[PDB]
Amino acid sequence: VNSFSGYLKLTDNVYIKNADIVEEAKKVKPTVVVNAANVYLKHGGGVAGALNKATNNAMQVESDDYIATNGPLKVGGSCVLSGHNLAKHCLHVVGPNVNKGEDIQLLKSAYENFNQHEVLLAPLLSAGIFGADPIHSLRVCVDTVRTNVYLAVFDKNLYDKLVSSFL
Ligand SMILES: CO[C@@H]1CN(c2ncnc3[nH]c4cc(F)ccc4c23)C[C@@H](CO)O1
Repeated sequence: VNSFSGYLKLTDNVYIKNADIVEEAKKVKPTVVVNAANVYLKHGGGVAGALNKATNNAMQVESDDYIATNGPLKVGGSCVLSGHNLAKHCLHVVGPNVNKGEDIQLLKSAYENFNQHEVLLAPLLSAGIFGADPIHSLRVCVDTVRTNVYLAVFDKNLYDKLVSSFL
């Protein structure tokens, strides 16, 4: 048993809810929250900028030190940093940016990072401002992640569409 509430069970291990990941994280304080990041860990907008704003920019300060030491992430890669006031840990995961010409087949690689964590709160990767279709993103997730993933979908129209079109 875990503390995630009102989630709609989609498969053995994938759950979905119409919720803002920032508000979900603040309420649940999960072991792992996933950030949909970029290779530079530049959290200006979207999930990244919203989580970072919720940390009062502490996520960005920590991220800048990480990059100065280690250099950029790979598209499809990840790093574990602090969850600040939102979670124990933040798993920063880079899905492909299809508006940058980045291989959509790297989205599966992005979601493989989730398998290193038994339970995660996560958004849909590569959709929204990375240009890919949310319906496709949810499909890749279900077919790749084997650990227990709680998906917070911010847009109600999309959530209703993701559920209604789920095979
Ligand atoms: C489909 O992928 C992304 C997922 N994203 C979110 N998902 C879950 N919770 C979210 N809270 C937010 C607060 C914000 F200010 C901005 C975005 C979100 C958000 C919505 C959109 C962002 O571009 O697309």
